[PDB]
Amino acid sequence: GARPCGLRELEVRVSELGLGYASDETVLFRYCAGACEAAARVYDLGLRRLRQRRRLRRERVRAQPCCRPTAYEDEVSFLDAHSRYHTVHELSARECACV
Amino acid sequence: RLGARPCGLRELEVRVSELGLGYASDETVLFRYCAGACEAAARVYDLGLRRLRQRRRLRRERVRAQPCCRPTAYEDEVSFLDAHSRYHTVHELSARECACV
Repeated sequence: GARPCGLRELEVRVSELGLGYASDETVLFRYCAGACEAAARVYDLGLRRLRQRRRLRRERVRAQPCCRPTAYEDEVSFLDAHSRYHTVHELSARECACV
Repeated sequence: RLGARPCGLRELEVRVSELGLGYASDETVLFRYCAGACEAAARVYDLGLRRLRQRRRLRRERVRAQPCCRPTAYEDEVSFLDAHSRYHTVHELSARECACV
């Protein structure tokens, strides 16, 4: 799809996140997804024109914006299968942008 | 040198015509851009996104589950004179700072 880059939310079992934890506890996971065509820049035009002509000393360059978090949630706490209290830092996104 | 350079600011002298902005100009600018490698597994958020995707929970949306080497700031303006002696000011043409986002 091509909905614009933004914050999305999904209710997930923490065992689905693959953190190494067995947990059937549900957490609200927030993430960044979507299209960045409206976010086109003159920088990206020039960079694409230079990569094509082999002017960038064979380095990997990103000439298109990426939809990514600009900020993260500080803490997500949950209990595991042994009822042990756990905290995870910067699990969910708090804000998104086409970078 | 042999090996992938880490994400950072790079500079290159270019004629404005080379940038393909729509105007021919032989004026040389120092173009600055972001290039290089980012460690793909530096984030618990990216690990979560990766596992959700492999288990087919995020279908149909464009999702970036690794950091991108991109500008975090741009140089304000770049001005130049074209072949018709017409003045142009281009905003945010060159990067000022880079990061793995």
